[PDB]
Amino acid sequence: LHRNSLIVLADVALFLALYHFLPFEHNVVLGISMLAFIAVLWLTEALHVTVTAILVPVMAVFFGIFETQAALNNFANSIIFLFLGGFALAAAMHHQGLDKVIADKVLAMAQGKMSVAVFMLFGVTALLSMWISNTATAAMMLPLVLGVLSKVDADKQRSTYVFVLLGVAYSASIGGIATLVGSPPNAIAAAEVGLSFTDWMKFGLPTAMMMLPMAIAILYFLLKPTKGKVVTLGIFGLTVFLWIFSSPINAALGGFKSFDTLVALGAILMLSFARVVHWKEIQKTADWGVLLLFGGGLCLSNVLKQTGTSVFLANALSDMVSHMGIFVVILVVATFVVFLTEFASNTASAALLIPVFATVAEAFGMSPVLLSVLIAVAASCAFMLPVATPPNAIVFASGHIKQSEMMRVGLYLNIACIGLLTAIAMLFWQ
Amino acid sequence: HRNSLIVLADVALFLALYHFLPFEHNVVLGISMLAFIAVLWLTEALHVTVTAILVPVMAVFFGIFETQAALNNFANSIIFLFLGGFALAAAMHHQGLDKVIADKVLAMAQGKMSVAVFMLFGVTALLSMWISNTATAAMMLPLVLGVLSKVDADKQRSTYVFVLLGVAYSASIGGIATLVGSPPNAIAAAEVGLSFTDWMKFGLPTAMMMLPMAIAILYFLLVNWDKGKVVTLGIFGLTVFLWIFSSPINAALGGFKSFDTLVALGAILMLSFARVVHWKEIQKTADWGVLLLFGGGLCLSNVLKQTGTSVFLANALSDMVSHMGIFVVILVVATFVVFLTEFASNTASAALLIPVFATVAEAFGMSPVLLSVLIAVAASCAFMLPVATPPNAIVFASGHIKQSEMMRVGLYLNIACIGLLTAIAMLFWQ
Ligand SMILES: CCCCCCCCCO[C@@H]1O[C@H](CO)[C@@H](O)[C@H](O)[C@H]1O
Ligand SMILES: CCCCCCCCCO[C@@H]1O[C@H](CO)[C@@H](O)[C@H](O)[C@H]1O
Ligand code: NA
Ligand code: NA
Repeated sequence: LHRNSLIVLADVALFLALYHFLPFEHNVVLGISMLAFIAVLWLTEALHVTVTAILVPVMAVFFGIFETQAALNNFANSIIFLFLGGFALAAAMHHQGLDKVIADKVLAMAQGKMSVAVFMLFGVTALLSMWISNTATAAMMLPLVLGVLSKVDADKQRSTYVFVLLGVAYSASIGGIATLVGSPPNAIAAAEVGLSFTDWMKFGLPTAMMMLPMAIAILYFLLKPTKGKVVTLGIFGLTVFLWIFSSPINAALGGFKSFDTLVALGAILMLSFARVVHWKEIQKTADWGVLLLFGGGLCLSNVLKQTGTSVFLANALSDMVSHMGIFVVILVVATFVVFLTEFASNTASAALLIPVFATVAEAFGMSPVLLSVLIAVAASCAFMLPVATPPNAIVFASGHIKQSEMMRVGLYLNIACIGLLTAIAMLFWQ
Repeated sequence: HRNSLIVLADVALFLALYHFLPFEHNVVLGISMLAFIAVLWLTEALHVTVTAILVPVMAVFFGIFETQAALNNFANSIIFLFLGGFALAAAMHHQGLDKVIADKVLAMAQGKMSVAVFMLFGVTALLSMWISNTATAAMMLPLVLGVLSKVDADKQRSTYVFVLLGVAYSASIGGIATLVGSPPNAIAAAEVGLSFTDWMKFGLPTAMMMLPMAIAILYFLLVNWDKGKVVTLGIFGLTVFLWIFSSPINAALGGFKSFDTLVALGAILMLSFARVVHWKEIQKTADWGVLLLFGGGLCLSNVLKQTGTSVFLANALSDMVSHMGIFVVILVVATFVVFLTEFASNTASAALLIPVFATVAEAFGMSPVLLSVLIAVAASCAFMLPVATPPNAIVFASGHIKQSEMMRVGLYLNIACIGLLTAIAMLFWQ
């Protein structure tokens, strides 16, 4: 506060302002004033991300857009649960100390000292993050990353943090795509368009395994150089096997309608029956307010719809768009890759935009998928400043940080991103 | 290997029932499931929350429901109202509104002891109606063991008699009386469609009789601040004003459909707008596994209704009860309040029994309410051995040698109530 406290107030004014004049049509007035109002709180963060989320539904309902239980049922949506057991799988894989060994194992696999070790770290960050979490994975990775440079002290110069520490934060964010879980933007794409685990994986996984080298290499030239729980490991693999091949498997049992969730809910089940994780540790590791957030953004979408806003937008958007894209259109949306670097919460960014862009592509009768993936894949591309995203913050503390060296470097990457994404987006468009 | 084996038995029992039960199919499933489930919730070999996730998963694999529609139960509007509760308390604790209400009421008795212990009971009950029990208990403990210091005596009771039981029990009696804390009361209102103000119509005057009674039978047998936490109290009061008056307010609006959920939800706003409590705190405070349990439990009441196991059981007991009750029923249903207690688990108990009793009572052409209320209130009547409830299990340090002492003192209490619930419940027959 009082900043945040007033901003809300400013935003209430903004709403009342739009709501009361903005003549248009009443139910579009609603959608817009609401759209804008929520557009603010989630950008910045004037309230907490999760609060505004819980704000969304009560604002439908009152205003009569929905009825309480229907507005609420948004939270029960299946991807949320897919995500929930994503968390569970991590939580277990942590508390049994599986990740600890992975790094200890792959790092030490580097044999001697430094040279290769650094890159090892990068991969293990990306691989590990694929599954666990960005910040979490970055945080955990950081202390091992300091250990690798000790006799590597180097008042001169860049290796200690610039590169390796900065590399890590970046790897942490890159393999954050590549899997529907996590980070949460992927989840929110998936919720919106109804992607399967492997559906999303088809896109991210490769985009990730290119953007990674591209990033580290860009990074390189602008700097440089100098135990019984296998059950967990196995339960992990089966759950992931079940996810990839979900299609034939589900096909082959009949049904099943959102298999990937049952596969996931199926993990927490086998994990807790196998006695390899306690629910306390699930409940802690689980970010309950992202799951809450998912539903917020789902409710938003249905608001944009019932209200008529999502169609109105596309109407007004029409003449303009028919002239430009899709190649200019996706260059341009992919240019909100620059936009997760300013106040982000890539989550809250994704939370805001995907509903808007997917549900307009719907009144144009194209697939909400392309934009919805891209927007989400772009939001994870946040580099160039702490913060967000937090892995940046994580690395920014301690040894020879930069603050303008992030700034420089993150610019050449963020661009080779906006380029690389536009590139791929175009290919899958064939 | 303990628990895991109990699980195997539970699976062995299921396969038995599934293959050998001689009725239709849907009933074979329904019964089969009501059994395996019940076995797992009573005991707890799975945890609980794990069990609750299981309800939906079976239900969709046996085709009873489709994935979402099953999952949609998790988002029922009462879970949110209970989340509401959790934040209201997340806040009043974070601020110290609990300690203050406690300290200032307690110390108010000036000269110590006699008035001061009874001071303690009223406070613990007040603090419970809103916050929690386990929470409210562990909080009262130190404050209790301090109040009794000057008498450290091996002579004798006055800790293990009036203090620690009178404390632990006051938590539980205050457990009732409001929809928020502990969960059974929610579970009931959840299934039979009760408002905050309805459930108090019963629960409150029930906990007011009951506290003195638990205190009487327990006798004859066995600095301060005030900071800006004042706003919290204002918010709290206001929330409780709308909750009480929800009825005439709502209709002076129209709708609104689950107004009390809105009211609760709005509380989460007012609180976090007033910069009085963070999400970090609401999240750490809330018991997500209960919220989760709430839903999966609901999924189960729905499994009964559908598979027609509800009328199976209803028709099954048709002769026994039609010539038996009602009186005998309620006396009997209540007297299963000796249940909890042994092997206990006050929540998980009510989580099995309400769906069951509620949905039969419907099958009989009877308002679900009265029974389901009774079952919850009863569910909180845990005295004699710990656990459950945990309040019991808390107060064991020091005069904890009580052991039998509880068992003894508690037996009268248990029965005392078997008469009391049966009285009120019959008078409520109007
Ligand atoms: C926490 C925020 C509380 C906001 C409550 C404001 C409610 C105002 C009602 O709007 C209504 O919308 C309808 C269309 O949907 C119109 O038909 C109707 O004429 C109009 O009255
Ligand atoms: C993680 C625990 C979940 C495991 C549950 C597996 C249940 C599969 C059985 O389905 C049932 O089989 C019958 C024939 O065999 C069919 O007639 C019927 O349609 C169908 O209801
Ligand atoms: Na991640
Ligand atoms: Na309580």
